[PDB]
Amino acid sequence: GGYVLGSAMSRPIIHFGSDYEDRYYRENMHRYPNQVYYRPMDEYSNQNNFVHNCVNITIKQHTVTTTENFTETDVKMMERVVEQMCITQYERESQ
Amino acid sequence: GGYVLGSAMSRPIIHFGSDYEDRYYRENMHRYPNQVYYRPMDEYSNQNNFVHNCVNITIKQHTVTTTENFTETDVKMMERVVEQMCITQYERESQ
Ligand SMILES: [Cl-]
Repeated sequence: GGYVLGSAMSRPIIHFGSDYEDRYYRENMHRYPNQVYYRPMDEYSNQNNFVHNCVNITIKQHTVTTTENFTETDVKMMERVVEQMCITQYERESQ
Repeated sequence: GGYVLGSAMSRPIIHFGSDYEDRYYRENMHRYPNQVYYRPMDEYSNQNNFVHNCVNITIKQHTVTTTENFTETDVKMMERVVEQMCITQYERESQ
């Protein structure tokens, strides 16, 4: 439960097999978050535990905070960029 | 940090390649703990995180609490039985 908001970060490029989605992500990635919520304490915790929690709390926060925006495509792309940033954030933490 | 002492449990049989250790464990397993410390909250946490923590806290507790007993052999056997019981304890928790 002891989580913080991490610093803004470069959005990673996510790849898709479908040409449409692959290009859609590139053209729309500015619409997604560029920071994530995690637990500093998820330290030396294993990566999967940290990322599991970071993804859950981060997506939850964006649901609430977002008081015609997103479609099914955007939701899943947002989830993937959030996961990658959580992994990056865990590397930041490791030592 | 929110950990509990779990209920006593049947000691699992641990196996060794060395005939001496394999039999030593069987003849001396009564000398080791038969319960472990864990975090109920390490729930739906992944198994490795739960067991990582359970093993660490459990062995730490036995160090303190133990105010000519154990040798190098006993220490490592104790660690292995503790790990197995932590895994059992995590299965108890899973749902
Ligand atoms: Cl893992």
